[PDB]
Amino acid sequence: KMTFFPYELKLRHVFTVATYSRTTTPDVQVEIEYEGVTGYGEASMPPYLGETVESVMNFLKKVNLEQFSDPFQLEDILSYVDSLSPKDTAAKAAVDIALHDLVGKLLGAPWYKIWGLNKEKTPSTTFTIGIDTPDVVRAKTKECAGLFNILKVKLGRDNDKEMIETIRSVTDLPIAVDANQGWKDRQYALDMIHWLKEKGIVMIEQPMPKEQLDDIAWVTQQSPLPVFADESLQRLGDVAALKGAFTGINIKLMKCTGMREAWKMVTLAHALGMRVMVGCMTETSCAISAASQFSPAVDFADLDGNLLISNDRFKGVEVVNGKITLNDLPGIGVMK
Amino acid sequence: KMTFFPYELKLRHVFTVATYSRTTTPDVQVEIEYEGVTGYGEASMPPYLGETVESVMNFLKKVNLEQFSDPFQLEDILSYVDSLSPKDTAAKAAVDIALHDLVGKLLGAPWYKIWGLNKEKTPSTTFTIGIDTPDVVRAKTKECAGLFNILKVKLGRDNDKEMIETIRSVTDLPIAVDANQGWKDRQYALDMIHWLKEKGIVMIEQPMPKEQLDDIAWVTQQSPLPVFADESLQRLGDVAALKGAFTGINIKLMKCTGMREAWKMVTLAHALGMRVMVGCMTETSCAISAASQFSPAVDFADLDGNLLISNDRFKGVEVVNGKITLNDLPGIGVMK
Ligand SMILES: [Mg+2]
Ligand SMILES: [Mg+2]
Repeated sequence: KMTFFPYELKLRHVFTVATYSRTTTPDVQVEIEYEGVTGYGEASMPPYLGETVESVMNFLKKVNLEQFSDPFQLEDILSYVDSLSPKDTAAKAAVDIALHDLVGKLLGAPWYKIWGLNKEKTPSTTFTIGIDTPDVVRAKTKECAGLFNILKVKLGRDNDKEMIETIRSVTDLPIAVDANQGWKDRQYALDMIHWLKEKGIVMIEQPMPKEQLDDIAWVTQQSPLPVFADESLQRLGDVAALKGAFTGINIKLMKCTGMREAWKMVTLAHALGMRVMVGCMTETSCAISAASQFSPAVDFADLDGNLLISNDRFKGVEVVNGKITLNDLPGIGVMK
Repeated sequence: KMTFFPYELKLRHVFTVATYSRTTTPDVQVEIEYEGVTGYGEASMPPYLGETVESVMNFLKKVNLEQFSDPFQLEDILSYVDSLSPKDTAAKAAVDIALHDLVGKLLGAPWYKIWGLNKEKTPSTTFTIGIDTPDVVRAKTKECAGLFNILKVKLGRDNDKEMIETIRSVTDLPIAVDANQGWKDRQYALDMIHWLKEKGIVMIEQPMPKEQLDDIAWVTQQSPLPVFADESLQRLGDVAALKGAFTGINIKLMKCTGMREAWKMVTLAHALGMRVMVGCMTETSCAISAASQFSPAVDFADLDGNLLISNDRFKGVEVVNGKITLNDLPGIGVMK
């Protein structure tokens, strides 16, 4: 039995993505009950990604899980779920996450264990230093520069260099940058990458628009830093085409339809010699913990979504010594 | 605690591969015990594949699993096992199979369930009609045709057409052919595929030598039947290079190091738009059942290895209505 309801996330501070800022995030919480056991799922919908409370609720209303007598047949169930519409990946991810939580609970094990991973190999998660006045930047950098091992900075703006210089003036932590399709000029992108490398940046994400794949490959082939694809891909079927253009791929549950496809993407990327990183949207600990289950296999992780909201409903993965830390709870590892 | 010992397989009848006939098959049985639970593994060594009792025993003697306190860390354990030598894939597969059996038993579930597959989607397994005099061929065909839904014929000989005609004169069952790199001329191979198609053959396996991948792609691109690669690949790292040249790939545990890599190969092939089939060597029900755990994901299956030996040590997957049939036993699904 699947039930679901809207649960708007309240952000602690203004959150900015490219040219979009917000203080809330539409979200739908999902639950799947089977023989007294309940699996928790979630759909998070950053406005610019094209899904809404209406689209997600409408999609979930099309899903009939009652006709399935065995929660363990995830291949069949999720194939059916995917067939209900061409996209709606966040809505589909919510069903996938709840099903994995349910199945893990039925098996009495966390997915990192079912997948055969070593939880001690979880990565450090980045935490973002937001754009603001040089004084506010140095302040916030200092405030969190003590809990994390790596910092994230979103570039592609107008004061990128000043921002990096400001941050680097009060901390020596490595920095991961996400240009989010911000650099349209190929030479600028490469020149900036070399400058960032000199400033201690250790990874760059989506330097240019996804439409300029040839330019991206040109940059990556000469880049001293690993270049990860984000906006350039969404699902499993988008991975292969990026080989040779990117060093690795970024996987997000809300973009790929959940844990099952996410794990297939990790397998595919690796089998193809590409690296993998995992990201997130502003989410409750439900989706964050779910994604964390395969973090022992990634090179980089931006899994701080729940720290950005003031109304988390679950206690799941925690950040210890700046490291994503999985508990021993079965399923996706959360307690309501 | 891992223990192992030689267990030569006794074949029910002379078994031939190309021009090589034999009546026995070197094999090593493996057992991994953990807190009172035992996982069963197996390595099968057809002589022409490069491994021997000596090589397998010597490899296994190098494996130290006692240093690992958690059998669930398959990623780490099998990475370590693979690092011990360049090849020895059958010896490595034995460790992998025993570990999966153990983990499945500890979880209380069979791997087809852990992987999220529907056991009702298991395929029909082929059974081979051996090359012999027309009288023997007709007799042997009539004797087994009633138990199987599809028959296998090993072509690439000097009497291929007569063989197919002889068999087709007593049965209307679909036939899967394995040319075993027997056809050196792409034109001859293509014409043969067209001829076989009219004769009710539904699939072609390794039509030409692996050294002639260019000619193979030429034939496959204009073939009316799916063409599967066998000798053209061994492990996960060999799959991608076959895209566009083959319709699908054939996976065998003794060639790919076991279940974990096999499952990754299924993911990779499918993600790349390729089909998958699974095969086997003459083996006990241990290795046959292990491979059967992912059979619900394959298009074709040649999983009759245990039926060819007279000294099977386990009761596992069975053939019912010509279909591979998985039981509900945990791990790889066998009873000693
Ligand atoms: Mg990004
Ligand atoms: Mg073959």
